[PDB]
Amino acid sequence: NYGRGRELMYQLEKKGKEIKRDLEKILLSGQARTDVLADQYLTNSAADPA
Amino acid sequence: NYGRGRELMYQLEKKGKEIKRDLEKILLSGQARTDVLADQYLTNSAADPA
Repeated sequence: NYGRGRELMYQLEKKGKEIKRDLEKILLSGQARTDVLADQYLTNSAADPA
Repeated sequence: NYGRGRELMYQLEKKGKEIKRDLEKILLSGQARTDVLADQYLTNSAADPA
């Protein structure tokens, strides 16, 4: 290529930066937590192994 | 009284020994576990909010 080296190493670095920008956007968002707590302590009942 | 002491330390030891005679029987009486936790052990949050 004309203005770069290998395409694997180039695109890899781009993803290394994009993942940090995505993390910043995620922490500073309003998304709600999602999990399968499923009747935890106070009668955990083995965390509902079902 | 005859043989007996002050009648308070006397009865205490009588019951202090019976507590062991009961433990030996409880651990072999084949009873069933009973508690109001409702399988809420692996939670470390609360037995049950209710």
